[PDB]
Formats: sequence, C-alpha cells, structure tokens
Amino acid sequence: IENAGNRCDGEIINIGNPENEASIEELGEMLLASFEKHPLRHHFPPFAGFRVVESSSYYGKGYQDVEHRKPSIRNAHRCLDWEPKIDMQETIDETLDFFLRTVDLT
Amino acid sequence: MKTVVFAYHDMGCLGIEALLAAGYEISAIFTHTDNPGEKAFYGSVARLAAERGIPVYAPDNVNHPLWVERIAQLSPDVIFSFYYRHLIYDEILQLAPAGAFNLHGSLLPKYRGRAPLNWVLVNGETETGVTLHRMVKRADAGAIVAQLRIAIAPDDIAITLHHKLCHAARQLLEQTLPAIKHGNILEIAQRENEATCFGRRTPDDSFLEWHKPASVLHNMVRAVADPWPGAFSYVGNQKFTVWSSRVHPHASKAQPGSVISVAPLLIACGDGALEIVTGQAGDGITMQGSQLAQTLGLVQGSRLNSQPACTARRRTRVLILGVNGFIGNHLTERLLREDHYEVYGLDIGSDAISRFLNHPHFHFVEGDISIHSEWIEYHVKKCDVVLPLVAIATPIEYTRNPLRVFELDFEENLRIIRYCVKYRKRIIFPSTSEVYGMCSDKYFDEDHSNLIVGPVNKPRWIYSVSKQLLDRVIWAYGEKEGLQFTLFRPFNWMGPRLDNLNAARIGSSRAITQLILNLVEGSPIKLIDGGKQKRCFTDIRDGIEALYRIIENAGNRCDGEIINIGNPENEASIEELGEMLLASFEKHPLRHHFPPFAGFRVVESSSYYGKGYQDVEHRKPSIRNAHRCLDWEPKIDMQETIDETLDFFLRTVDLT
Amino acid sequence: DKYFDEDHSNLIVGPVNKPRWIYSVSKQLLDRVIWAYGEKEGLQFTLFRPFNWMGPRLDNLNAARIGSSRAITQLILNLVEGSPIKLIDGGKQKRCFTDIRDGIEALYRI
Amino acid sequence: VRAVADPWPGAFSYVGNQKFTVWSSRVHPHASKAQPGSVISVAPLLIACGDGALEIVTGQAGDGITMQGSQLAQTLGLVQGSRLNSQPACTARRRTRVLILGVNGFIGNH
Repeated sequence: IENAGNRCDGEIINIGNPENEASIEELGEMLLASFEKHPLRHHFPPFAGFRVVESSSYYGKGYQDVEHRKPSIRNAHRCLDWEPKIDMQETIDETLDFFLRTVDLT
Repeated sequence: MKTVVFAYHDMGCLGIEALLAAGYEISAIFTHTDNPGEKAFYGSVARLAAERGIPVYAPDNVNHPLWVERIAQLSPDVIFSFYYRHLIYDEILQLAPAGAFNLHGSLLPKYRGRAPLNWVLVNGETETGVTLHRMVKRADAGAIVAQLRIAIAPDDIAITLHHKLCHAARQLLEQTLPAIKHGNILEIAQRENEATCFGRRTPDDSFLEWHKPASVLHNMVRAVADPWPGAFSYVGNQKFTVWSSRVHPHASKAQPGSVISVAPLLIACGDGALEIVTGQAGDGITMQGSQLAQTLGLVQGSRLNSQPACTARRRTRVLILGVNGFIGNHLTERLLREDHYEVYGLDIGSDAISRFLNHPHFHFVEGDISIHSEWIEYHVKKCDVVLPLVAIATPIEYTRNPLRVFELDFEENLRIIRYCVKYRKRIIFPSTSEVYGMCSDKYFDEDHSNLIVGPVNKPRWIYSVSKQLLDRVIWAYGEKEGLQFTLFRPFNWMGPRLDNLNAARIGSSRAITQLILNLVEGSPIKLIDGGKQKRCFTDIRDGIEALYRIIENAGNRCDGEIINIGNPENEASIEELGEMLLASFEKHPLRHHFPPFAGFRVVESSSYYGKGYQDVEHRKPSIRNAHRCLDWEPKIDMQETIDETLDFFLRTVDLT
Repeated sequence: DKYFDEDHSNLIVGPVNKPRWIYSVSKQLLDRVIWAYGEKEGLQFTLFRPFNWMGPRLDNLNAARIGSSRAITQLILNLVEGSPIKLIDGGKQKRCFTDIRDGIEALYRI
Repeated sequence: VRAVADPWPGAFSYVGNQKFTVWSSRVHPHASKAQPGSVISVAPLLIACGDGALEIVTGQAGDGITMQGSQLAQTLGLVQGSRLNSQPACTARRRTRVLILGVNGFIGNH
C-alpha cells in the first residue's frame, strides 16, 4: 500500500514463508511446552493409537496437489525489501492463547 | 348396500377390500390421503391401491360447507372416522340417524386427542390396539364397542404379522354386521372416571434428550421392530434415522470418550453405550460406520451433542416495515418482552416507539418505502421474518388521487414481496378486511365468501382490488416457488395509540373517535335509526396476541393460511357505544360542556341518511381459522377497551 | 344483474384460494388504472368489452389444443368425424353470440 | 401392449387434459359392418376402430380405478360416447429450428 517510488505497479508478489515448514507441528513439540499454560481445567493427558492414514487426508487422482505448496518470494524481496521474521513457534502459541481467550471459560 | 367411506392407509385398503368382499358396494369415496413424497422410505401405497382399484383423490376445497351438504344428501346412515383431518362442528352433522364410529389407535381414555402411536410409545406404554367408539360431544369418551387384543410374539415375522392382521380382519367382519343387526354390542365395564387430558403434541418434542431416563431407550428398542419410522438423530453435521440398534445392559461409564473398537461402532455415553448399527441419512443408504468415519473425518471420542451452540434461544430477526404505526408499535412491545427476537424497523418517525430506541436490540432506522430500497433489500436479505405493515388508507387518497394507492400500496408491496422470494424469507402480509366489499354474507369467511366490488368507474374500490390482487400473487408465489406466508386480516382493531390526530383509517373504519370527538363540546349526532346498524370491535391487546402467535408458528399451523382476527361476538350499536361512553364519562372531566347537549334525545327523528349508499352495514368476521390455527379466542370485553381508549385519549391530551 | 351494465353492475369474484379469478382481477385492476390515469394526467382512452365475438378465423390449435376457447369449434369437429352432440350440464344454458363483422364495425368507429 | 406389462405402470396416453394408462387389451376379428364409434350392443360393450379391432380391458385415468371405460366414466364423472384420442403430429411432426449466430463463417456456411 505504501508503494515507495511507484515500484509495486503491475506486480504479482506472493506473500508467504517458503522456509517455515512444519511436519505435523513436530508431533506437538511446542504444544508439549505450551500445554502447561496456567489453568488446570480440562487438562488431562491424551491417549495414543493409529489405524490408517487414509481417514485423515485424501490421496485421490482428481483432488490432489502434485508436489508441494512452497512459494517463491522474489518480487517481495525487491519491491518491498521484505523477508519473513516470525517463525512457527510464536504463531502456534499466540493462536492457541488467543483461541483459549476467545471462548473465555465456558 | 350403498356406502361412503373415509379410509386411509393399508388399514383403509384392507377395510375397503373386506367391505367389497362382503358385498357392500362402495358408491363413492372422497378422501384426504395427500401422502406427500409418496415413496419416501416405503412401498407405494397409491399405485398399490390403483392396481387394487381404490379411487384415491385429494380435493382442494374439501372444507367447503356446500361439499358437506353434498355428502349429507347421499343419505349417510352411518359415519366412519378413520383418521379424519376435519374440524367441522357437530351441529350440522347431528342429523345422522345411526351415528358415527371412530377408529383410534390408542388406549382410551388414557392420553386422549390425536397422534396415538407417538403418545403410546413415548410415555413408556407396552400396550396398543384398536378402539372403536361413538363420536359425540364427548369426543374420545364414548363406550368401546370392541377392544381387540394382540399376542406378544418375540419371533414375529412379516408373513406371520400379515396373516395375523388378515385373521383379525376376519374376526372384525364376523362381529360387524351381526353386532349391528341383533344389537349385542355389550362392552366391558371400564372406569371412565380416570380420564386425564394432555393435549396434542408436535414432533419437535421427539428430539433426543440426554438427561431423560432410559424410557426413550426402551421406545427406540421397540421402534427398531418391523418397519416403524425409526429413531431420528442429529449429529450436527449429518442427520440420520437409525433402523436398528442393540443396547448393551452395562452402564459402561469406564473412560468417557475412549472408543474400544470401531467395528462395530460402540461408543460410550453418560447413559449406557451406543452401538449404531445401520442408519439412513434422509433418502440415502445404510452406510456402515467405518465408511462414515473415513468420509467426514469424524474425530474418534467426539461426544455427541443434542443441539449445536447458538445465541440466546435463537434470534429470529423480525423486519417490520413501519413501526411508528398502530400495529408495529404494539407488536414491538410483545416481541421485545419475550427475548428471542431482534426487531428491526423503518418508518417516517419515532414518535410512538421512543420507548424502544434505547433497547439493547430494536435497531430503528428512519426512512420511507420508496426512496430507501437498498436498506429494505439488504434487511430482507438478513432478517428472518418480514411484516409489510405500511399503508396509506386515507379516503382523501381514495378520491383525490387514486394514483397514490396503487404506486405505493400495490407497487411497493409487490417490490417487497419479490425480495422475500429472491432470498427465500418468510412474510406475514397484512391483508385488509375491505377486500370483501359489498359481501352479502353474515360471517365474512376467509375461504368461502365472495368478493364484491362496484364498477371500475368508482375510484373508491381501487384500494380493495389492489390489496386483493396482492393476496392472489402471494398465494401464487407460495404454490409455485415455495414461499412461506400468512395473510391475517385485522377486523376493527381498537385500542390506545390509535391515530391521536384525526383517526380515520389504518386501524379501523370511521365509527370510533366520532363520539369521543363530539364529547369535547361537539354536540354528538346520535342518529337512532339511520346509520346506527351494528359495529364489532377488537381490542389491540387481543389482535396483537393473535399476531404474535402467527409469528410464533407453533407447529407451522399458520403456513399458507388466511386468518381473520376479529371479535364477531362483540356487537355494539352506535347508541350502545354512546351509552357506555356516557356511563364512563363521570370519572372527572365533567367541568367542560356542563350542559349535556344531545344527551337524552329519545324521539325518533325522521331524518334519513345522505345521498350515496356507500356506508357498509354488516362487517362481522368469522374467527374459525384463528381458533383452529392459533387456539386464539378474544377475551377482553368492550367495556375494558372503551375504558383504556378513553383514558389514553383524555389523560395526556387533557390540559384541564 | 340480468344486463351486465358498464357503470351500474357490480363485479363479483370468488375467494383468494381459487387461483382461477386472478385473470378477472388482473384485467379489472388494469381498467381501474387506465381510469385513474385518464383523470389525473388526462389520458385519452376507451375500454371495449367483446363478449362472444366469433367468426371465421377464430382458432384451430389442432382441435383447440385441449379445448381452450371451445365454443363452437368442437361442434364443427363433431360434424365431420361422425360424433354425437354432447350436452354438458344438460344443455339447458342459453348462449348469445356476436358476428365478428358487427364487432369490427363497432370497433372501427371506436 | 405386452411390452408395458409388469413391473411398469403401462402404456401412457392423453385425452383432453387427462392422462390415462392402459395395462392390457384384447383383439377382435377384423370383420366389421358398422361405423367406428357407433354403439349397437351394450352387453358386452363393443366399439369399432378405423383399422383392426382392439377392445380395452383395463385402463385408469390419472389416479383412479383400473377398469373398463364405463366404470371409469361413472366414477370420475365423464360421459359415455367419447373416443380415445392419441397425440397428433405423427411422422413429419415439425421441422426442428436451428439458430446459427455467425452463419456466414467457415463452419457456419458449411
């Protein structure tokens, strides 16, 4: 929106974080550190088990994204001189904290 | 030999077959089968009957009293009631010599009324059967001619059940003609003193309750038998009807949420363990549990909720299209008292609704239905119900310019109605009571009365015809596009805040505020013979209750209906109204107009009326659709209405 | 009213639930809009009502489709394919027709 | 006639505004000495046809009773003497209309 020097005209900038990948939130690693929080209500240790990968995601022919979803920030680094700084950890903890606060108690 | 029968269902089909086999030739049947959706989840009854030669029909105006007389002229020696849907009064039908026999599927006299199967299943009853009895003023209280019984068979199958039904039909036939002929209908002495009324229910109560005892569990265990409708359940994402279940007699509290095995699907709950075997999603198929789990990706352990989360008891948004008027400002009082509503509004002013402008949710926006059309369109888009309560019915507009009662009372309402079909919204259209015009009828019936107007050169009927074509395009929209509507007709609604300056129309006819205006040093013209006639009036506190019940739609009983809201049992002549007013005129303001001019003029003036026979004489409503659809009966008497009207008039306006 | 007068006779229609009266009222409100327009904007108009204009050119519609505007067409149909004269409602009712030439000469000088 | 047996509703036909289904019919000897549509015997009811001789055993109009035409007319309210009418415009029907936008092109003119 600032458009410093009319150098963002006619560009198709992608705004993403191609380097911040996360394999299934690292099996809940940060969630292991952030589940303690402060309250004790509804806090019970979970159980375990695994049946099939099929139920979780769809691996069909028509509904499938071949390869992956990692963008390429080249116009972002030139027309904005912008590079991502925040990592996945702060995002996850902030999201969980805000979602917990947006349901209050009940 | 000739017989007319009102038969229904496979029971009616076998009854007709038995009567035909007995030699009794059925002359003609005019049934009320309907049966919407035919093959919803079962075999085709209509085509089966057609192959069996049972003429099935569905007349539109079966409720017409002329049709009742047509049926009566066919000499109905006996009357048969197999699941009748009519509410015709017994006064006309009392001319039956032999009488009427009604077939009920409930254990009389317990749980009287309607819907026998639901009542017997829900309130934990293990006994059912057939009850044949006479129909008198004491409905569902007659002596039982025959009370057949069934055998509890754990191994009953379809073929055995069909043969048992045939044998029961044979048994009934064996004691049908002989019983009438000889007269041996002696019954078993049953205690009539234990009758307890419970009313009639709607299927909304059938929704599953977790806190309720295992009575519902017993009901569904009995209902997963031979093809009953089935227990209707709702997950929140997908609804279904369960066809078969097996309740394990273990409490199984153990670990709430922990699913031991998904094959078969056996989940734990607060009350037992649920094993959902098979179920149909509406008109779908009986998908197995694993396929459902892998399809929607339902997280294992998710404790089934009864109802999803929402606002405070739902927030059906009522869009009123004029609220500073007589009906809007009175309906808003009721809608803003029992929560459950977020009233909106658009009128030219806020003089009568100044007491709601600070309410948490009344959302008043000033405007006009003409200049402001994006507001109206967007709020028809968002708000649930719409009430076009705007009108300009001034006789000056009738005569001076009939081009304003068309482009504002027909064109704007046509625009608003077509917003309720784009966005598929409900509408409660305020039809007028002047549609009947010069109707030559005693009771103005919403379904039988004719609509009479003068020639097209008289510009005074253009309002009655414009508002009558709207009720016909609303009817056409609700039978071709699925529009939901109600067409209530206010019949002389009287009460406080009715046009404090020159009350002439919108609320009622001229009638009122004439005697009161003449009471303020005006020499009241109490014409004894000419113009007196009779006048019926309805208190606003009753009409607003009726309209609130129309908005409520308790069981969708007011859907696609036309209802008169009036007080035909509140007749009052001009002289009677004057007497009541003068009797009430003693409270305080006797200081002005100390001499009572036109006080006791008893002499019969020979003076006639004026040139032009334009004043209506008989304007009595016919409140039967109101009683049948709302269970609403006017309560407030005339004296109360006059008292509060006069108080509101000369309390705030009164300077001395 | 015996004679359907233009300025004295009243207009009677059935209740709203009957959807067959929507044409009578649609064409009755159009006469009340022309009348209103001819008094507030001085619209010059004339409203003619043809009752039973019949003549050679009326309609064919492959035997009047299902029987719409049957009148005499079905009788002429009977007079070709050896069909008997059916008497609906007993045939007691009387009918009064109008030659198309008469109506056209009356509509010519309108 | 035999092609529309069970489990099908039967042959479909339309007379006036009413649709009726036929389940079965019988043949009669082609020897005829009476005009089609003229009744000369009522017990049994025999009708004549232009070519061949078919007699209706079972039929049902709309949602009624699968019987002969006499009982069907008695129940529904129809009057005897009416013949069974088929759908016209057989064979040649009508020329289908093809609207080409851009008719004077490469594909269009060919």
